Amino acid sequence: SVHIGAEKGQIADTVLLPGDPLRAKFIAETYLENVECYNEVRGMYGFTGTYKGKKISVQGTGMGVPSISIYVNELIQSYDVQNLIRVGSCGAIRKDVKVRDVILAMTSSTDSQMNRVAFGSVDFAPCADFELLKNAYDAAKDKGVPVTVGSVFTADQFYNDDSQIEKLAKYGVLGVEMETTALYTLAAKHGRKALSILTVSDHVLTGEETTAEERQTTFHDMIDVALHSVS
Amino acid sequence: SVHIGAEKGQIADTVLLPGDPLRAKFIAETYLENVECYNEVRGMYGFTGTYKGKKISVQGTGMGVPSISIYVNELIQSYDVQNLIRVGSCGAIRKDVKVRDVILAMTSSTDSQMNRVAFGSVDFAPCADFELLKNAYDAAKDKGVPVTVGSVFTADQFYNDDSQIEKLAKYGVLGVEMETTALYTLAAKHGRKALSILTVSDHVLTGEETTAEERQTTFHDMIDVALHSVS
Amino acid sequence: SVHIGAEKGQIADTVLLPGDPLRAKFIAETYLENVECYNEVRGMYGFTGTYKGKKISVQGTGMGVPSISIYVNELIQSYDVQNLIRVGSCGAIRKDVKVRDVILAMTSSTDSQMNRVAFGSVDFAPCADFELLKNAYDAAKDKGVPVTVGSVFTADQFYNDDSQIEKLAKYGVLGVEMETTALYTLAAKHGRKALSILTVSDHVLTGEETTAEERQTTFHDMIDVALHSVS
Amino acid sequence: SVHIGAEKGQIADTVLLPGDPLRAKFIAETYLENVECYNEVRGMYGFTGTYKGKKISVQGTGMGVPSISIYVNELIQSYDVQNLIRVGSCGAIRKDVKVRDVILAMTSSTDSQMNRVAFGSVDFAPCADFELLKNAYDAAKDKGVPVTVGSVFTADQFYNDDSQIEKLAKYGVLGVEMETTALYTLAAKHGRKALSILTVSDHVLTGEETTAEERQTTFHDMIDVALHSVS
Amino acid sequence: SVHIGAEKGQIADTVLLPGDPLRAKFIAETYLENVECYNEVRGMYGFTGTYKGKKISVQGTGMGVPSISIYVNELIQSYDVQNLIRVGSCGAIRKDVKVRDVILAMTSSTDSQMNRVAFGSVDFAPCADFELLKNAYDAAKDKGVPVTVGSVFTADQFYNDDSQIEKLAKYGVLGVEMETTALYTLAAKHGRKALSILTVSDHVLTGEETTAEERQTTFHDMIDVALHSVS
Amino acid sequence: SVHIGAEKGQIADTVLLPGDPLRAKFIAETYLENVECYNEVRGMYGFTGTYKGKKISVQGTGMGVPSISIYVNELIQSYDVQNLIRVGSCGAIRKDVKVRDVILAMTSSTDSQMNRVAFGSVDFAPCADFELLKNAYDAAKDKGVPVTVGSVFTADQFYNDDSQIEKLAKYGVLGVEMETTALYTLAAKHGRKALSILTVSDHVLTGEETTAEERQTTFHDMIDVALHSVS
Ligand SMILES: Nc1nc2c(ncn2COCCO)c(=O)[nH]1
Ligand SMILES: Nc1nc2c(ncn2COCCO)c(=O)[nH]1
Ligand SMILES: Nc1nc2c(ncn2COCCO)c(=O)[nH]1
Ligand SMILES: Nc1nc2c(ncn2COCCO)c(=O)[nH]1
Ligand SMILES: Nc1nc2c(ncn2COCCO)c(=O)[nH]1
Ligand SMILES: Nc1nc2c(ncn2COCCO)c(=O)[nH]1
Repeated sequence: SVHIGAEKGQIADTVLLPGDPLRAKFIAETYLENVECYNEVRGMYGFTGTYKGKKISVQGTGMGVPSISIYVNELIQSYDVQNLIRVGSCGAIRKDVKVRDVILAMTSSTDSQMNRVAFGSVDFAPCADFELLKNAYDAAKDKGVPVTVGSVFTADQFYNDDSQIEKLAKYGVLGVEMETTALYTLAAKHGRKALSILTVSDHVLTGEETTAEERQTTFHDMIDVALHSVS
Repeated sequence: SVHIGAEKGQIADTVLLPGDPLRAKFIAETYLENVECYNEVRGMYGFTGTYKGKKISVQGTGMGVPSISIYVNELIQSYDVQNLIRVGSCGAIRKDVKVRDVILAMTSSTDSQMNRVAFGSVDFAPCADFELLKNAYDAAKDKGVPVTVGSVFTADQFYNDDSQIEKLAKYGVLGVEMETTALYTLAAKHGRKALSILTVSDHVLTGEETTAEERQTTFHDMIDVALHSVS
Repeated sequence: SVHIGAEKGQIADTVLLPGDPLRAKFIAETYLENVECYNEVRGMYGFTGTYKGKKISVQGTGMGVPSISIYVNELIQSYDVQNLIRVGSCGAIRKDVKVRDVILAMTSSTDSQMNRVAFGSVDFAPCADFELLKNAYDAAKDKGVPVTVGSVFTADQFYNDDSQIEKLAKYGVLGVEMETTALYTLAAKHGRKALSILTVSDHVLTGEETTAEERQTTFHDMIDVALHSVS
Repeated sequence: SVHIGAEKGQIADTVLLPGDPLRAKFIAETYLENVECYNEVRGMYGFTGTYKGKKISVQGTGMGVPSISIYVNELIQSYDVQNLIRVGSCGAIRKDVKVRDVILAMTSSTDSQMNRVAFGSVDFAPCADFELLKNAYDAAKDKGVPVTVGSVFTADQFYNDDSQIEKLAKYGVLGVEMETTALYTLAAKHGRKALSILTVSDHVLTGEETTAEERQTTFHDMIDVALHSVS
Repeated sequence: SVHIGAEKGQIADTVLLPGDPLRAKFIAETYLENVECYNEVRGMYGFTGTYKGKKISVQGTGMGVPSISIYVNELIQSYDVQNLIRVGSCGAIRKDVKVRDVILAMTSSTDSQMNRVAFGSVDFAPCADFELLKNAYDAAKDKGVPVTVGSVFTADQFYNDDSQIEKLAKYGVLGVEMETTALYTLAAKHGRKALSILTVSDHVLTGEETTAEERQTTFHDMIDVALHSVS
Repeated sequence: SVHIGAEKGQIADTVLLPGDPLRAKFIAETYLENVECYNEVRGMYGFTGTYKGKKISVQGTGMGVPSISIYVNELIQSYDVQNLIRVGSCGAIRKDVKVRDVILAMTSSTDSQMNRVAFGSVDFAPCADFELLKNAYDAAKDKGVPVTVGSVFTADQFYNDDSQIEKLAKYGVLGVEMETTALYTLAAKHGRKALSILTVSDHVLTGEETTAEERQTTFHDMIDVALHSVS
């Protein structure tokens, strides 16, 4: 594949997809055994190791629809990946979305043109694979991890002068990140299973930051949910 | 309210929403006790009765985004309805969607302009209330009712010369109906809970019809799931 | 046809199209002789009778582009209907549109995506059949029924938070209803003749309601114009 | 006004609007008495004279929405013009539109973005002033001039590689020209009256040309209808 | 060609394109030797003469995308024209654009739908031919003519109630005219070379007019740059 | 700044912007003296060093409009960067674009919605800063580096099932990459100067790859042009 330097069999059936390739490294080293780095192209690291004797890969995606779309397309088309799970963060856009909440996205809205390019007059609603989502939901509930299931907004512009998050929040949308629409659309288009699990890095409308301790905790809950869900 | 002749308190917290007002009548009379018709305006019947001692209303919506939007807006704004559950049918657009399957829609795509009118450049993905959906899912599973969770397409044109259902099917979409986008968007916009449960009336791409017996069976499973889910 | 339970020959060449199927019943029983109900599917009644020895049908359409599109497509495709005449009401959006005025729509604007779905970058202007319109206009003038000829707006959302009726009014548009664009487009696409005759139920911008007596009078003028026009 | 060198009072209440300023000159000199040229700016001639003792102006518009929009805006805003009548030609796009037919446009479709710029998600249907149209229609009928009333298509591209005229024809549209949408929209926006009367210069789909004699005849019928209509 | 009455060979390889056909006449008579008028159709004059022994044509385009598109398409397709140079004016929309500045447009934004008609979801950025632009730039610099290189906005509406020039100015856009997008797109589509050289007729946001002397001077600089660039 | 860990003064006035942060490292180490890495966040390295005694930074952008938009916004807003120069590659889409050619983009087309989000009905044409472009052009010419000046296409989807590059090529567009629209728009919006210099990595329509030696050579020419241009 053009952007991933792996050899056949080096990538697992199940790939976790953080945005930050240094977080991919952190996840692999902290959570998995017998880790190998199968990719260094562009410094977008990918790794494979085991969790409870089961192979799992962790691949950085970069930020934004166009970057994740590259990695997801290649993982699917060249490495026959079956389960793709984004583990990232988002900016919460409602007060009722708590800093400790782990978010499982059922769907995502977007201002990316990717789906209008394919469908024109149709609004395509991307959809999480329900089996992955329900497993993740059960795993959170079992351990008492606070979890909220709803939708997010996949944004093209981190700094958007024409942001509609205020209106999106009133329509129930939970938070804003930069990947989910692409992940969910591309996995579905190829008959694979996808889910995004997100932590809250801040409230964008109040500007209130989540603390370092808060972030470390929710991140560990996200990774546990991601792995527990698939064991 | 302009289109519903009910008096305050006559409509329950929970409303079932068939498209066909003769099916609303059928549901109420067959499933509920102590039934009263609270609405005859336009012959779009609505009824209220009890199921296991709990009040439940059943309101016809008519067909298409514009018609359901009228009834959903009025139910919410004038009657403080909390849970809105569409019980309808759809045309299946994938072979893997079986005629006996009961569909719980996580989200819906659309060619209605309703959300571009509000959001312009944003593709708004509507979202089922997860609590209703999970309850409905558990109730199906408990009894062994075959159930599939995914997305549908809300169409403006039953006869569409420019239909994209072929492409929609390849993106994983399950079937086509005429209401869900509006229900899910309008409920979310007002902080209420919504879910669409759908049976399969045919396969639109093969033209193959589901039999009368098949339809009667799935319809009863849909109504059981709808009611069991909320008891 | 899927939504109309009639047998061949049961529907006349000329069909009147009220939105409310209880008004279809009222029109048939009050104005026609030798009436039969040819349709009860979904309670969307249709009837056929005679006026001055000439067969005339009256078919409810429901509300909104998607609902009328179903009935108009079936009437045309399955019953070879030649003349389709909407008899309905609208909310006036200009002070110069008087509560007693009967409106003959030359064309309609819309926020429905139905025509962008077919044409994309083209704004399709629907067009009344001039022969029907001129006949209706002559019949009004002959009897002194106040009549105004201009355009309307076909709306998808009865409750629209992003309504542009203020701007539409400044561009000369007379009033807002939920059907005309679909009727005019679908009739033209199949070489049939269509016209919408509308009464005024209120002024939407002043909130001022037309009285019951006012409504009964204009409704009778509309039906006379509709029938006189075609005798 | 920026593009018209006339002094107040030099332009009549009623202006005829050919596209070609040499045709404006021809119309004035051939049909009117006591003619003066009130405009030579850009060689887009305008003239004023009398017909049966009544003042009438004739102003070239140039070709395309942007050019006519300039002249129509200035005529209205700076010269208080009340009646604006386009007298031009179009390419017929249906076989049933005969080379001798004089076309009165009730409305026009377009691929110009002018109305999406103002309305976004709304398809604005422009509308002829019915009083002018009916007068023109009566004047044609009185003398036996063959006349057809329907819609046209206002095109931005005379040479359009993505032309949809084939589909437009199937929807009943009569022919294609380059002005009407702008005329009808701008007149309505300012409470003035507008009408387009068009001859047929060819059939665009068959490439068949109308002869010089044919064109001279229909042009004279158009001008008679235009003037008779307003006497 | 439909709109140009010239015979083969009558039009030069290089055509200057003023909007105003009276300015085409002025340019030819003032700057060229051995001038002949090859076109009088619609009074949109075109002329051919020599400058320093080299053939050069000057053709009026009219105003707006649709009008220039006609002339540019015909010049290219029927007369094998290789270099097309717009010499016109624009309304400056930034204070830093000085009344004496001659503008060479690298590209243009637009509210014309011409390119969305061809490309839909793509924003097509038109592009000047760099060789013409650089030659024009060198010729200005050589003589000390003040020159600014950047983009313009091609507008459909001279009187635009929804004008975005304020925002366009903040994005660096220099001024507004009515032709460039069409010229640059159509020349590129056919492998020919195009450039727009523009003077400043006013500042649209301050309403400040450039004087007659100012306009005569910049116009002469524009024509010198246009001709010097191609000798 | 959120994504860049530098301290004030650590980033130069002039920043080179490769997509690949490992190429940023390579450029800095190979071309500059007294290099320091000022950023390791997300492994998106940035470095500052000197070239001929003048400070120059080199910052990885990642791939796609959303990723570069983050880095460009932060460089401008938080580090007062004045000159931003993308040094990257593109897939050539015309045969006349030679593998050795260094491309200077005057403008870029896109299927990103970023500008429709800001402008709606306007097609915004981004524009290179001419001074940077001309300097780069002169520096190439001086040394005999083959150089082509024209436009590119900024794509959201590296794997695009609905790619229009065939049509884009016929309109003169040179090649496809994933950054330029964002760079040019965001720099202009903030009064800074931007340019994209691109090498050719392949011909996308012929699938023909450029060799390793070819790529190493053109890359060195690009970097020389980038640096020579600004000394
Ligand atoms: N677009 C956007 N994404 C955010 C914000 N806060 C956190 N994220 C999610 O990180 C980007 C995912 O790579 C924000 O304000 N805007
Ligand atoms: N649009 C559409 N809806 C369908 C079809 N089959 C079943 N439904 C769902 O019924 C309409 C919901 O009121 C079909 O072919 N098209
Ligand atoms: N959309 C809309 N339609 C109206 C209004 N008032 C009357 N009508 C017309 O009735 C709907 C046609 O079925 C209004 O305020 N909005
Ligand atoms: N766009 C277009 N207009 C035409 C055609 N034939 C005649 N007209 C009308 O003339 C243009 C009005 O100024 C054609 O083929 N296309
Ligand atoms: N659209 C527009 N064009 C202008 C303005 N001022 C000068 N021009 C350029 O003249 C039109 C080109 O034929 C203005 O305010 N608006
Ligand atoms: N979108 C796209 N970009 C390309 C291609 N080839 C090279 N590039 C440019 O690299 C992406 C810039 O980060 C291609 O086929 N498609």
